[PDB]
Amino acid sequence: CSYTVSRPVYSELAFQQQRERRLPERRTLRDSLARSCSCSRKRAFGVVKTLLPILDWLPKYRVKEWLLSDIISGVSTGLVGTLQGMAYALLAAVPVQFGLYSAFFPILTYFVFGTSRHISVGPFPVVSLMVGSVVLSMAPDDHFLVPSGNGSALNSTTLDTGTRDAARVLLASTLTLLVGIIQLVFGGLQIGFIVRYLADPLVGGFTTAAAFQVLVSQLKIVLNVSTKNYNGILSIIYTLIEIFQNIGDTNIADFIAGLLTIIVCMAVKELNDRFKHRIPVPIPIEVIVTIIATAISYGANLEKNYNAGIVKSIPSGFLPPVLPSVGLFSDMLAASFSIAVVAYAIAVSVGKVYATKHDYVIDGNQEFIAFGISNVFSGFFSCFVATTALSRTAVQESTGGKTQVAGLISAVIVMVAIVALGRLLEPLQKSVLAAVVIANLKGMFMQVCDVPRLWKQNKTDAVIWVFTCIMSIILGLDLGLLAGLLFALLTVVLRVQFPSWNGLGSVPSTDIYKSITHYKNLEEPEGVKILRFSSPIFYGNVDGFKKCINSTVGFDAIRVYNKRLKALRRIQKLIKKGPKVPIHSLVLDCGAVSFLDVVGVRSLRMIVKEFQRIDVNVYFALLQDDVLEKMEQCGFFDDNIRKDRFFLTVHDAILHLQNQVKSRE
Amino acid sequence: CSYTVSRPVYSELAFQQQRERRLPERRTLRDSLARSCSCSRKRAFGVVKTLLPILDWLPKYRVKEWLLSDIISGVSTGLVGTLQGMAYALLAAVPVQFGLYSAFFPILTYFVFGTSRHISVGPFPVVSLMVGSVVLSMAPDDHFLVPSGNGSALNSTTLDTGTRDAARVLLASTLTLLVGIIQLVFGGLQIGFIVRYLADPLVGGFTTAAAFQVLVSQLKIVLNVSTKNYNGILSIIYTLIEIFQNIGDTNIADFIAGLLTIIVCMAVKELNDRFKHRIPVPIPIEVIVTIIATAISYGANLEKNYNAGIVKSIPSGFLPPVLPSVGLFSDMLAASFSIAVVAYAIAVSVGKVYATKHDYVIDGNQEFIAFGISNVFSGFFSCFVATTALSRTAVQESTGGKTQVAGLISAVIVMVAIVALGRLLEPLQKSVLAAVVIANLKGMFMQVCDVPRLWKQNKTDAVIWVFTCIMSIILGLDLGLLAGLLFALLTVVLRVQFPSWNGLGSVPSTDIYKSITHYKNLEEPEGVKILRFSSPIFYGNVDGFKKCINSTVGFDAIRVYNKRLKALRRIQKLIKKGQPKVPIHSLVLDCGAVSFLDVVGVRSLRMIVKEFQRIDVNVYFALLQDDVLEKMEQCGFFDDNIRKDRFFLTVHDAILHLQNQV
Repeated sequence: CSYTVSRPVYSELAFQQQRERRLPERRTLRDSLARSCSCSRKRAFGVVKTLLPILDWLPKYRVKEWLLSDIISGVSTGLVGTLQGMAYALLAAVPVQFGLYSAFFPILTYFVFGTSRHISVGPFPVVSLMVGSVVLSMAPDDHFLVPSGNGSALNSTTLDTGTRDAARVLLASTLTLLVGIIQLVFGGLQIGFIVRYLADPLVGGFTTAAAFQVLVSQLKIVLNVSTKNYNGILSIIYTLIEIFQNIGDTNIADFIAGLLTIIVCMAVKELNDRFKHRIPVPIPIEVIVTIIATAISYGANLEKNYNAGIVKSIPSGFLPPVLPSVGLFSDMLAASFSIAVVAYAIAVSVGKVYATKHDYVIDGNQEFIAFGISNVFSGFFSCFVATTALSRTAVQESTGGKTQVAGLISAVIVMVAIVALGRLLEPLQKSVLAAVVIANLKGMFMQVCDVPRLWKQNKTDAVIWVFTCIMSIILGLDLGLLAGLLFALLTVVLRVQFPSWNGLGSVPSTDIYKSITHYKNLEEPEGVKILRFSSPIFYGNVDGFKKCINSTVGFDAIRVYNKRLKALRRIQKLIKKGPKVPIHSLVLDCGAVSFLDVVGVRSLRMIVKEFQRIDVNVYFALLQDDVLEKMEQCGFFDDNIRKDRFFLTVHDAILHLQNQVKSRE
Repeated sequence: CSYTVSRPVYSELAFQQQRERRLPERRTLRDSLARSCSCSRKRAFGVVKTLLPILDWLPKYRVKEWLLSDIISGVSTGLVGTLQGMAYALLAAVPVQFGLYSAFFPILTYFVFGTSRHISVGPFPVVSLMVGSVVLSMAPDDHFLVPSGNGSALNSTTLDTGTRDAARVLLASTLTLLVGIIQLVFGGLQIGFIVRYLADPLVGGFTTAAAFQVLVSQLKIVLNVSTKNYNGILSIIYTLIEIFQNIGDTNIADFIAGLLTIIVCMAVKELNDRFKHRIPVPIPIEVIVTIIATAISYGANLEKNYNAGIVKSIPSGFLPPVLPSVGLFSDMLAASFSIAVVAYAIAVSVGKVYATKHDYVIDGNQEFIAFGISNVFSGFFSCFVATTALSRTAVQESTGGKTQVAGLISAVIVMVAIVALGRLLEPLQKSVLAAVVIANLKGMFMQVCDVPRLWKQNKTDAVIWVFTCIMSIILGLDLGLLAGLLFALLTVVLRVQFPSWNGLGSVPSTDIYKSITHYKNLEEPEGVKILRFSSPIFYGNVDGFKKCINSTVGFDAIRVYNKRLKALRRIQKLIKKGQPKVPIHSLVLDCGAVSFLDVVGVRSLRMIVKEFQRIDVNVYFALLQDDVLEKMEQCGFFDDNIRKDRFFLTVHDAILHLQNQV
């Protein structure tokens, strides 16, 4: 239809006179905290069901086919998880048994406190890399070597194989306990807005840099070289240079086997991902490649005849729980916070993906509490921080998963592979386990293809991705996240400090105002210059507003007044002996403002007063109600600056100006 | 007065089909790189005029209240400048001989280059310890340590003199020159937007603990409490408790001397403010309490008969310029960057605290090159850094003062005090001049009265003011402004992340849409609701924008879809076996106050439209003027079905569209 209205010009005061405002509710802090404290059984049952979601999906089971679905998904997920754990155990500088330990206890702890259905809690390459890095920084290799072995010239300060692994495991357990404590603190205090700052490009660049560092570390492990655990600034570049300079001390057989298994696994994964319509169940290439590697490595003495690198350090048993060594929290609090926040970000991402894929809800604070409790329980049993891997979660989702019971069954596989099974994997080469990690890096390596897409989009979003990826390589990986979040906040501040001001004008015989820099056939009021200023004025962008006003009016309220004062004294001396031509009004269309930052309202009142001396009226067009209520308390409506200066709509100001010009020449 | 705005409802595609756009100018730098100043002499004369801020106020001052006012004010800050030069020089582990030069030469080059009044360039308390820190690190205390002097048992390892202090001044001279050239090279690329981040409560909360820092630094000299040097964290607390712990060895004669002078100097100060209409010219009590103190000290010998503490070490005569060591600039370069940044912060912070009481707003780019060449001019003469003390700028502004010429005449007082008035201020008790800074310090101590004022105006800046005040006490003045600057920017990103979202509603028989939580007797369209976020949808408020919708519509778009298919699968199996939705039709997001969008926002906003589309509830939008509209279509917001027809120019056009549709 059509749009036509008829109403008087209610600028600021003609609207608030016949409009009874809504009185705010009484605070009553005592009764507020008293009423908020729930005591009925309904709220108690609700918070119990929320805190322990296990009692929710259990009574409504569909055992009939869910039993078989969960048992097959559980055996598949258990195989995949024990393989990923025995692969990532090298990234934590701990023996291979602790990876399987951390692949068993966190699942049992999440089964009774989790709220998702497809999230496979377990090891993660990025988290394991960060744990290994902080362990090497806190416990280097050259800090445990013992002189023994009757050396030739000096004391035989060989490796400390033995008690060194116990110290590393205790350090990892303390780190996991601190991470769990930090996560529980973030969850219980309802502080969950801190993880909102991890933007999608930021986390993408961080995952890309972490995958690059994981590739570097796995190539170091495959080549079987001896580095000096370079950590700190340019650690990845320095260790890559050291690898390139230490090529001579490699293993040709291990390198050939690693390249072969890498090619095979990549080809099989690509074939399964591309031709999915012909094979419904993904072929567990990891399982078969591990089986064939253990079979080939057992036939011949690859440890003696080829000098390969195997584990051969599997005790095949459990251990009583050990209390963590408290006292190292002050020097690892930042690392624990970084690990916790990156793990929570990755977990929330995976959960949202697999939830919008299956159309169910996942709570954030509940997942935070669940991961915190899981890490706390793992810290008491010599385990590292657990997360959800994209590759491990994809297998459980492809095999068919409904509830966390498949995860409970997934622990049974690791369970039987810890107590009795496991010693058969003795001659397995470490390069084989170090290869599947590289093969799983294809997902995060293809994330670089977004920069050509993001560059065509908003350019500031692409700068954050490149900055996060590059900075997380120079000053390590842990400090790179802190340098990325601050950079993202600074980029946000830059977008609100430099707004997009225009020359808003009116279309002929209309009421809507559009910009003049993007249109040609627009009419402007005679003398009146309209200006719109988004990105509300604060202490940092007030000079920007001054410059924008000076540019849109053509002159300066200071220089014109100084010239007027200089010409005024010339008149008083001549009688004793014997610029602002086109500008008529200035309508500020501050309709996109949210806050005011009274430090800036001072300069706004200063501008209004300065333009009054040069007889140039400066009005307002579309100020919000809350903004005006805030400016009223900030001391802006004095005896001269009344409410008639403000307006409700942009057209009302122009209409009032036209009426005043017609009625007063 | 009524007005006829009869016009059919216009959407985006219905408004761009009859109008025309404008070709945006790319403005490539391959041919437009010489458009700033090629041959026009007007632009050349402009940059020279701004480069020399001497042709602006000097040919413009009025001599009515200029001659007598600035002279009596110059000697006031000139006397204080002499004490700071004689005090801060000892703390820098260098001989106390060049303190007077740092207040004479840098003022001359700043008198012509630099437009910032009420500032006395010279040494600063917290910057003198930083110089003494880097000197003792890269230079041992004993250079040669000649073991001679026929000691008790072994050779008397006497500390070498003459050559030791000469190298210390040479090292300090190279440091000031290295900071100067670094201070000047920053002005090349014109980084002057950093001063815009220093808010009035930021500099107000900063120049209130520094007034407390300069209070405790002047309290240990007025009480003669030998305390150790402390810097970094808890510097003010450790020095405060040391005075109270070492209060025993306090000069009783010097205590009653300073206590009697601090009262009489502040009493006459407020008396001049009360009788300012009677006596036109303010009485310079600073020069009065100075000459009477030398009389009671020289006529009674307060040093050798009362042990009160005097200067008694005033040098005489200038020194020729000495060339620095270029081969040592590489070592000080790693440490001068930290000192150069904190110097410029304190230098401009004392200019903004006085910019609120007088309309003298300055620019950071001009002050960066002004103080830059001043420290360069400070070089080659073995001077100190060209900072500005907080005590000298207070005694000049509170006790009169019109322009920067008060610093020029102050150097003249220092000029005659070194060549002809050296023996004059010899018995100065170092108390009447170390406590006179406390009298003029009330101008900054009374600045804490804005806490109840700012709290009633806006809660955010009130927290910023008290935060920077308490943080500068613990983390010191060095990291205090740095931590407060990040906290000030944090309040900007928080206010833009959690806006004041409210549901809007029209007024009867009109098209004005205002908030319903602040007004009454409003009405809402049956089945159509209005939501105004009034904030940009960036990566931080992505879920906050979702929580704003589900809390306003009553339901949650996520839980109504899974329960819909749950009931759908429930009734489906019953057919083979045998047999809370709000009536709101659509919602119009009044997201007109958005200023920018990101890739996370355009993706999340697309998911919201697709989410409500599956629930048979449409979602419409509001005015996206120039940027937030073109950015969405560039990020791939319209793929197959979502079109620009769902948008609207005005909020009322959205209501009229849903009205005639049903």
